[PDB]
Amino acid sequence: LPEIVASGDPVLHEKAREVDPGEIGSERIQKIIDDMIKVMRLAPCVGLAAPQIGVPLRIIVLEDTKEYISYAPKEEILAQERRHFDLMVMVNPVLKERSNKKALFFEGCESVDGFRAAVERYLEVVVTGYDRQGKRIEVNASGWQARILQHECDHLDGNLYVDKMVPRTFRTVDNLDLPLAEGCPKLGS
Amino acid sequence: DLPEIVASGDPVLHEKAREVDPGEIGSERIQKIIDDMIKVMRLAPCVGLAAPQIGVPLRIIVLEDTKEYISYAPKEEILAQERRHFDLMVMVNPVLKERSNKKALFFEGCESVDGFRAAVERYLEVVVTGYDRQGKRIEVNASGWQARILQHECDHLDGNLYVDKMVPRTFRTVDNLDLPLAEGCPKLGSHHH
Ligand SMILES: [Zn+2]
Ligand SMILES: [Zn+2]
Repeated sequence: LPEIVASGDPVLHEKAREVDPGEIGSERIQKIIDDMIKVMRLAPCVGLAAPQIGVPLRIIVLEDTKEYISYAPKEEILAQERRHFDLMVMVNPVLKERSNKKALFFEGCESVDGFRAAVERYLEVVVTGYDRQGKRIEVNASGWQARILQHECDHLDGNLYVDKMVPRTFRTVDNLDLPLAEGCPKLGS
Repeated sequence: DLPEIVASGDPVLHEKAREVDPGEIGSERIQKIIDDMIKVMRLAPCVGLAAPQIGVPLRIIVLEDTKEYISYAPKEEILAQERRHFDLMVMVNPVLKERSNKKALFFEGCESVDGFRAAVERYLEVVVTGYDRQGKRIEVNASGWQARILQHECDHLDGNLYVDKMVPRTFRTVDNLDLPLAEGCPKLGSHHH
């Protein structure tokens, strides 16, 4: 299995290339997708983008499970509108917001080990693209799944969350629960 | 007992520190804070420290760049960064202002963000007014790397960290420091001067 690439590796900070839709069913692409799913599940994390394993292609994978959700308190899950969703593979995803509704919560990324920051995201999105088999799909998502989609689509354009985080919120994982500083907007929606 | 460096997340790093009463700078209490900062800075080791980084909500900075520290860096880097040794400096209630519009771009780290670096644009030339550790009124004129350190440390006193003013797509682990800059990133260096 490929290792998750850390911030600084140019592949993370460069625009990923579209996959030829007719090649999605190929050995080469299926292997990249298989590797991404295994890497994601090994971390474990709820989302991964191809550049994170050193592959400059427009591919994301994502899932949120009863198990992952069980590691957070009910009150946080409720606030974050965080709900299970089946494994999703999107090739050449194109994301657009469904409304102007936004929420602010702490995010992390496997390519930035040991830190989190508060990131404003759209609450409702639509993402078009291709599935694992090369069939055209349209995904409508809200709440936490929508945030995951934006985070992972961002990686395809060489964009990390640290370059669009709310000022004065960046923090170590151990400091996650400390108050927000004077003047910071409050978490939630 | 020597204080530990406070890490990003603790509100003392992210809020505005208060001035020291000038008449109190010479007191044992403030001297102790300053001695603690110096020991913590040298322990890391690093070239600058601000009081909020040891959990003290006061406007005090210390900084030091020794011939020894500088001996480790590449000759070409030292030249580009205009990085020259300077003796231990303490300023209380510093007030920083630029002396020209000339800027430079290089990588910075902060002990309060362990394990990462990013490229940050700074003024090449600054002047800082304030008090020394005995409470005497002073002015400090700096350029190159010393000017950068002054800006970074003064920023801490207003609850500002480099990560909120870094060039996009340059944030990186220390181990990846030397990897190439991605396309569209500005090159490291300085305006002609
Ligand atoms: Zn990520
Ligand atoms: Zn610092």
